[PDB]
Amino acid sequence: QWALEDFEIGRPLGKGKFGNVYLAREKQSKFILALKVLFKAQLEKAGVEHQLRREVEIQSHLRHPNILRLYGYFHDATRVYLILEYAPLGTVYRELQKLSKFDEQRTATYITELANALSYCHSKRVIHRDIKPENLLLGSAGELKIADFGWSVHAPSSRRTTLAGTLDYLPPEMIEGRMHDEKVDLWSLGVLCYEFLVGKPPFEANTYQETYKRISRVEFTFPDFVTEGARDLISRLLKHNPSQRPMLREVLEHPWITANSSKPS
Ligand SMILES: Nc1ncnc2c1ncn2[C@@H]1O[C@H](COP(=O)(O)OP(=O)(O)O)[C@@H](O)[C@H]1O
Ligand SMILES: CCc1ccc(OCC(=O)N2CCCCC2)cc1
Ligand SMILES: [Mg+2]
Ligand SMILES: [Mg+2]
Repeated sequence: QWALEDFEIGRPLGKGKFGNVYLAREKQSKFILALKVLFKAQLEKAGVEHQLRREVEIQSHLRHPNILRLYGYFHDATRVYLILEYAPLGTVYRELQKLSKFDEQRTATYITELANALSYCHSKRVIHRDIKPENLLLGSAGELKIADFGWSVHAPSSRRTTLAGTLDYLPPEMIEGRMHDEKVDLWSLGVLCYEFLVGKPPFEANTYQETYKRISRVEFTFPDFVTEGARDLISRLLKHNPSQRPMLREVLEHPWITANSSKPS
């Protein structure tokens, strides 16, 4: 069906481990979209074909305003191309680098949008497992969209692939290679809420080996400016024992989220 010849390619939108992502326009319709380019030698080398397949199958069948659409894919003997919805206001990561920290109202609205999207995923027993600022994109009204389903799965699960880069968003069960379920996305939602308010994630350290210790002990503290209601929410989410983390309905109905968020359930 689609091939490269059908698109005019434009400026680079970003880079990941594998993905080189470009703005593009479809020639006959003039439809503007994002083309995510993957090199086949590099997918074969890392042995992550099953991850690409999961990304395509899970993301193309989900439909939610706070989840990024995938429309299709094609392939050309050196490259695989994923046809994505274009997010014009860029990443939450870039926005945090611009502002240093978010205020309480911005933070609670993003958390509501995230918990809405995750509640929808979990209702299909899809776990994302890689929630972090560079995988959250922003639509034309500034609304948050989860993207990058390459690590996503059905629960319950173990981890059969090597963690590559940062431990900062992963919970204890996951870094210790244990078994895990839906509740890992709850833990990453705690880490995000802290990083939005403070400017850095709560277990950040200078080495892999020390980050690993801080996470497995849940060693975090709060700066004076973080309010009592923020603290309460974050402290309920960052629990070592996954079963004690709240359900997402409890997150969306937490008093501090209802006082501060400018969007609903
Ligand atoms: N649909 C898109 N619209 C705008 N920018 C995007 C989009 N998808 C990816 N990007 C940019 O490209 C980066 C890498 O995309 P990603 O899908 O997260 O690749 P990887 O799987 O390699 O992490 C993102 O962090 C963001 O900067
Ligand atoms: C090749 C470029 C391309 C573009 C679009 C597409 O589907 C578009 C589509 O379903 N909607 C439906 C929701 C609103 C508009 C987008 C498939 C391929
Ligand atoms: Mg990514
Ligand atoms: Mg990926």
